[PDB]
Amino acid sequence: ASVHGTTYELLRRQGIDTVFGNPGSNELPFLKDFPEDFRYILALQEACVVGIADGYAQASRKPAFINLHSAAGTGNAMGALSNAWNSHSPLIVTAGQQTRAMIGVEALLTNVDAANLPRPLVKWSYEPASAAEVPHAMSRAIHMASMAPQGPVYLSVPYDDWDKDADPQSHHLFDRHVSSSVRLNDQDLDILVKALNSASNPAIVLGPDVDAANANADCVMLAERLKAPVWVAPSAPRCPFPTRHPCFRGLMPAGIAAISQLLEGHDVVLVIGAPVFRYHQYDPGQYLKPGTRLISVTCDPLEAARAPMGDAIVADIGAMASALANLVEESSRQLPTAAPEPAKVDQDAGRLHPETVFDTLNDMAPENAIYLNESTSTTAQMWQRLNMRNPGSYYFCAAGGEGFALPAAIGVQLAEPERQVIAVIGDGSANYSISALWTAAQYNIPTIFVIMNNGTYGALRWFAGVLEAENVPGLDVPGIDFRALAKGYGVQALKADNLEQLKGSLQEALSAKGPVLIEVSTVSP
Amino acid sequence: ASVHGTTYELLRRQGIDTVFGNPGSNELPFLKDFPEDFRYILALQEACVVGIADGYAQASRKPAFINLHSAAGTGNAMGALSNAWNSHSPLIVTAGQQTRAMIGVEALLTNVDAANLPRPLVKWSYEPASAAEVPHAMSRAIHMASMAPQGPVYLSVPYDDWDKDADPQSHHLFDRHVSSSVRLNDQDLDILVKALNSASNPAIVLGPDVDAANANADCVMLAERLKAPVWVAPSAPRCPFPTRHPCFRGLMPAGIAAISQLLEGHDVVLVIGAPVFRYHQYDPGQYLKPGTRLISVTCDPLEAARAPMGDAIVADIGAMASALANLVEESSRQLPTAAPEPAKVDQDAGRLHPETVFDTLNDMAPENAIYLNESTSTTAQMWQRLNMRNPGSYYFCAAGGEGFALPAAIGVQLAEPERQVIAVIGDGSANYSISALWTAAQYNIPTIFVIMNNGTYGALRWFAGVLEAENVPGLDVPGIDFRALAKGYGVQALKADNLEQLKGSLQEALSAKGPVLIEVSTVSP
Amino acid sequence: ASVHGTTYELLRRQGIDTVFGNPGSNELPFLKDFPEDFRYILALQEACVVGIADGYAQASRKPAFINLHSAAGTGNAMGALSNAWNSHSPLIVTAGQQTRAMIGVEALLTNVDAANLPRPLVKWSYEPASAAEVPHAMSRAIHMASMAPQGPVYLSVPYDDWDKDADPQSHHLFDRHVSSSVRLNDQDLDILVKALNSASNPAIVLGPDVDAANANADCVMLAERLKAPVWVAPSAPRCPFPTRHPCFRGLMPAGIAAISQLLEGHDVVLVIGAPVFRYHQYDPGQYLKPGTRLISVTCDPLEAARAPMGDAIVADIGAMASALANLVEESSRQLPTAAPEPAKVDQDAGRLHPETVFDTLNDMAPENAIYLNESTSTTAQMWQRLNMRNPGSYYFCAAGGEGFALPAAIGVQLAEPERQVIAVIGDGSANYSISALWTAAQYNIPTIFVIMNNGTYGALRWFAGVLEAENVPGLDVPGIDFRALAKGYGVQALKADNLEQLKGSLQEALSAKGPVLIEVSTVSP
Ligand SMILES: Cc1ncc(Cn2c(C)c(CCOP(=O)(O)OP(=O)(O)O)sc2=O)c(N)n1
Ligand SMILES: Cc1ncc(Cn2c(C)c(CCOP(=O)(O)OP(=O)(O)O)sc2=O)c(N)n1
Ligand SMILES: Cc1ncc(Cn2c(C)c(CCOP(=O)(O)OP(=O)(O)O)sc2=O)c(N)n1
Ligand SMILES: [Ca+2]
Ligand SMILES: [Ca+2]
Ligand SMILES: [Ca+2]
Ligand SMILES: [Ca+2]
Ligand SMILES: [Ca+2]
Ligand SMILES: [Ca+2]
Ligand code: NA
Ligand code: NA
Repeated sequence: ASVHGTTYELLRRQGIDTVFGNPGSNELPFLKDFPEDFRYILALQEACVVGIADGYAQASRKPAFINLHSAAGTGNAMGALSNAWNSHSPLIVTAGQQTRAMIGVEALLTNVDAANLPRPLVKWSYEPASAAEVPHAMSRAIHMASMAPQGPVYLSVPYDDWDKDADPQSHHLFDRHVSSSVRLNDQDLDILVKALNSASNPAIVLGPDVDAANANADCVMLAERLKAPVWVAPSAPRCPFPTRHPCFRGLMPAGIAAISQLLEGHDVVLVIGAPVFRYHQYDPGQYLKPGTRLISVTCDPLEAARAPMGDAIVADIGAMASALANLVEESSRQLPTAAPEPAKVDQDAGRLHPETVFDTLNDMAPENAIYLNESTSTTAQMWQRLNMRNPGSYYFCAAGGEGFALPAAIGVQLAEPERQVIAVIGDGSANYSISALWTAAQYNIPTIFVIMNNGTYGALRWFAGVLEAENVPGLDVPGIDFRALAKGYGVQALKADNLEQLKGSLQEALSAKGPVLIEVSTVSP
Repeated sequence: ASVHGTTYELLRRQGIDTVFGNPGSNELPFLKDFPEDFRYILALQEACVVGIADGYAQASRKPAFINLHSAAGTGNAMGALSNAWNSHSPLIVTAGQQTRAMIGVEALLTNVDAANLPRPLVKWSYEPASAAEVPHAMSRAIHMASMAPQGPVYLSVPYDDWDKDADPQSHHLFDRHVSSSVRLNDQDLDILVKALNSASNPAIVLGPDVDAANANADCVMLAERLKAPVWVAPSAPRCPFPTRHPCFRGLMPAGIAAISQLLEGHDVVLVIGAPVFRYHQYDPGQYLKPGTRLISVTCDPLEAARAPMGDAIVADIGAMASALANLVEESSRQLPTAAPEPAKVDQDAGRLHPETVFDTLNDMAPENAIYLNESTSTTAQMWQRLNMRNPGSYYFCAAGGEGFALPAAIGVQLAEPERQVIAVIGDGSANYSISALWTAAQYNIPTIFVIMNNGTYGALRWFAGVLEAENVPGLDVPGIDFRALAKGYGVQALKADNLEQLKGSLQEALSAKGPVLIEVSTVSP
Repeated sequence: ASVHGTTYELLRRQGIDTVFGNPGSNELPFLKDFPEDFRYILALQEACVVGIADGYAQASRKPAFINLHSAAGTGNAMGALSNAWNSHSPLIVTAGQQTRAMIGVEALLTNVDAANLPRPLVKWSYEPASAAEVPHAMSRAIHMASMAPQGPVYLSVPYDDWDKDADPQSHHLFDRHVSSSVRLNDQDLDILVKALNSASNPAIVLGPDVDAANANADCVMLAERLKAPVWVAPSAPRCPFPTRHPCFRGLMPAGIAAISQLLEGHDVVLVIGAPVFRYHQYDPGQYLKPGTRLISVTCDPLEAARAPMGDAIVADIGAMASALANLVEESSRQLPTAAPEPAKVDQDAGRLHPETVFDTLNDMAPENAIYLNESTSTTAQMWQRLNMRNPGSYYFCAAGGEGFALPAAIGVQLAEPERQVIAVIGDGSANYSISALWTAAQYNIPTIFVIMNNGTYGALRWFAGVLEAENVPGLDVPGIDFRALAKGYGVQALKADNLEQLKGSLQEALSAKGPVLIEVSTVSP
């Protein structure tokens, strides 16, 4: 068998059937004779390729396979890799290298010192020492991406390797099963459960690895048994809990002092599937107030090591959430009372307040919609106003890197063809990965893109306020016609300058058979 | 003085007055109180920021200063850095980091292991150990980018550093002058000159560092004195010689055997300012034929080390070209005869042959036009058909990385306001950095963008032919309306479906007062 | 509190009370005011410092703390770090850096790009961005070294940081408990147990992480219940099983074909706590024969990923071994029969055969002796001839790096003051870390060093035979007087030129109150 045949067999035997790519000449010997059971999803720029693959992997809860061109293609994707690293996204990033005979002379398209290029944003990065090693290196890449804590990995392959003979012993790779589905030993798990059972006023904080593990329902059972309020850890990349469940208390503020004040009076705080904590603004004070102790369950040793307070347990989130939910006692405390609905903000017949947009989306969207957020100044209102009952209903760029939501929304929609995806993206953020729209048009992936157009980088005006920073250039982005950009890439486009038009546009978009972009005129901050 | 005040003083004293950027919150404390003598050039995505800065630096022949946001912003720019590394572009890339007090907890927007992120595509990469060190680190960055061999450098700065007190000894940084303008010692230079004077049939090969050094005129004098044919080294990022001078012989084929056959019968081949050689296709054979010896002058030790043949001298290209041109004897051989004009290809009243496009551009463009090429399947025809008399008249992505020409053409036009810039870009390549168009509209930078629309990744069809690779996915890019994309970003747009319309569109574009995009319907390969 | 006071408090609260070091000026501000409850163990060269700390950590089963001088001190230790990486040794390596104010100018003793220096041989490598971050960075280092898979970590600290004020919130670091004591979820553990219970002819292979976890007794119970033969995985750094238990089958040959032939006919092979596999010689063939399937339990994702065959489970070895031993059925198969004793090799009254040395050590040493091996050509005979009943009885350089056993034997003896340590070291290997002898003399650590003196690098003669490599320089090491070297460093020394003298020397050494070196004249290969 050839290295080409052996590698595609390994991929299919490991459950991979889709290649997200932007091709180049170092990759043509891999992509030739493309197998009939695989599909190739083309995107026009590599940040878009990786963003699409990332949304697909996060929604599918399985690894996604990417093929990029050498150093330039890899490099164009590295902002997308920064988000994937923070979201623990299982991405297998492959890039083609020059033929082995010209690597030394650094022919055009040689990826020099290739394995160092995507570091430090990958769990594993490698170029094989021979063609016959390629399938074994691909096997390492698959398992490295997929083991807890999941994350992106990188493999560089010289183009001449594909046609070489494979090692006949490579067949032992095909059906390897690797598990990291582990939980704390019985004795120490019993100690933890007793501490939870004994707590007088517990609180629960959930992060994105809960939603990645589909541990959401087990966390609902846990919160109901402990009769405990539940918050989502700050800077949330996913939604790990039903947002109208009576225990839900919302998104935590991303500040040290704000979090310790919120948790004051809670004697035990159990954090599951989150870093402790992804603070953002610098809000110095106590990490925890006297009387509060913290216990973190994380799938990532790096998170356990860097927490500034608390105990930690490094284990699989799915296995731990299931075990805790089934072992804790039902507390005799009263179940927390649901938060009140948000107030309606006053809205005239002009430009839309973001609150009006989210209320209207909540009114009109299906109950199993999936939302993506890259509307950076409106995140708090979004979390208050969208009822997200189901797992996999929310994505936000995990490293704060713009250019995620537009392509990721296409990958999520590909992963979840029966759930309507609605990406809410600011006019600034929309530009970073604008060409991803073409992939939605070409493959008819029916994502709805809602562009919140207020003419400015609004969140940067906010942070400038926090810092008291004046005379800052580069904050305004006037003069972008998003309906023309959508037309440019073949996507149907609508404009909403007021509430009547927003409702009409959403009705049309929800009825459409393909992707739709709605440009919404929102109020300037 | 503050670190902020001291750093801007260092920048202005070192000749820097422009910041190319896309802002974020870690950068607001740097950008606040922006000095009135500086300008800020915003672009909407970081590949575009860096591409604009790169064209500006290459055309200006001086360092350009960039400010990006943390890891995601840096990462979005790394494909652009791969081109800048190959073109020896003096780019000072700065990125904002989290405040020092939250780096350890890895708050959102922390750039983890920052200096490793852009490696291996930078000459120097650093994060200072204290705020007071920031001006000295910026001084290192400026000089590292600017010394031969020039190249990109990276500096990560925690946002809290800017408001701290500077070291009063930082003033010694302001006026430092660092020179690498060096040439081979007299005795060995005399040996070289004698070898050139004695050669019976010399040839000259020039690369991009000739144009970077503005050594073009000295190379013309050298070729005239030696009565030697002149070729441009393969995969050329710049044009180092007048293309209708009688000695000019064109762009070398990027293959080992093709180059040794071309040079057969030349006893001494002098390569100046090029890697030896930037081959592309694998065309195995002799590096040089018997009877040919090679001497390379390069500004880059890495190039001298990796050449597979020949002697090398590591020195400044400007200083060496001037010394050789002034020291060699005038040979009594006859001056080479100019190459014949290219033939006119048959053109009907339908879609345009690329040859027709280049002939028409050559007919209509000013004699001091500047061209950029990202029309990958038409490069040979472009080099045959455009008369480029002057230095700084041609740019092509030095690492082969798509997404360079569109933004770089805006930076070149900013650097050269009195020379009309004409970027010739394929329909595939146009998407990688499409949002750069907005910067041309906003700042009214009057670049002309000629989109060669043939619906496919044509060069990848070509390389597939070379490899004999069939059943390759992802090679077609139908369904892009470039006039709508231009409208989206505020740029006037024209379409040319035939020759009459191409001439009319070019006449309108050349008369316009702002940037213009022309979508040209070209023949499918 | 100062950073100095806070850091020592963190160390003592995390169970660290010993610093293994070789001092320098960047470290004096850390070592000053050394706390009265800590001890400092000086060694004269850094390979020795790290080797001593490594033996101490491996025998104690807890992290060891090291302090080295800048880049040169770190660099002198990097061969020792290569062994520590392979043995999963929990080592916290700290190195002093220049004061922050002169790092930029690269004053003498600046460790440039410090975190990159020990890569790729560390799990985590870091230099803090401010003095107040130092305790939190030390906390990260402690937990990173200690979490599964354990391994070395590196922290570089500018010398001026120690006297700065600590963050008052650093107290939350002191009592953090971090656990990785996890095992496979119940459902999948039940599937594994059923596969073991159903196997017709199981085999067990154990590696060093069994001994690190003190899982040895649980593995004995497991082997007795399954009535299965037990081998030690190749290139063994530790002994995970009693070597005269009836199930024991010895050290596996370090070859692909040799291992698959050994395992032929075993239907399920369970590997616990080993890479699959640490082959050495290239012995190509089948990874496993038809009819054999493999299941690996490893604490290290990198091991699970790179195995060329089998299923894998990534979990704590102690937790998994205990669970399996307690859950499997008692098989009705007959218990394996013990291997026969080794034969006595013919020995005349001259130089000693290594077999005679090991037989005599086995006869005379206490039953709870601990052996270290760096006698590279005699490893197979050592494993056949020493009855090692107890855990923690054997250490061998895990990366094959010479210079481990001599210093590690001193650290093991410090960790286990009531178990006599006997290091068996070749005359070649003894030189790499010879100065470690001084630490044994100074602190009166009563290790016995047995130098096998045959005048040559015997194993390299063996491998030369395998390769059929002739005319190789540098294989002989004549002219070393090991009694004089021992005298040089203050250690009592004896010579044994024949068996009578070997017995007399061992009797004297075993009766001594301090360290003793015995130079044994062994037969030339
Ligand atoms: C790759 C990249 N570049 C720049 C930024 C900085 N950035 C930027 C540019 C923001 C403004 C986004 O504007 P928007 O129009 O999408 O939304 P708002 O107006 O609601 O802020 S928020 C933010 O952190 C970033 N996070 N990522
Ligand atoms: C960042 C990046 N991604 C992908 C490629 C691969 N690539 C691609 C995608 C080419 C096709 C360009 O198509 P075009 O329309 O711009 O021009 P032609 O039709 O004349 O080839 S040529 C080439 O090397 C690349 N060089 N750089
Ligand atoms: C740091 C280092 N350098 C060199 C070697 C190579 N090496 C060497 C030099 C060996 C010979 C050891 O000789 P010895 O006297 O200790 O024992 P034998 O005579 O029994 O081989 S075995 C081996 O792998 C090594 N493993 N580690
Ligand atoms: Ca099919
Ligand atoms: Ca906005
Ligand atoms: Ca001004
Ligand atoms: Ca094209
Ligand atoms: Ca004491
Ligand atoms: Ca020896
Ligand atoms: Na990198
Ligand atoms: Na290193």
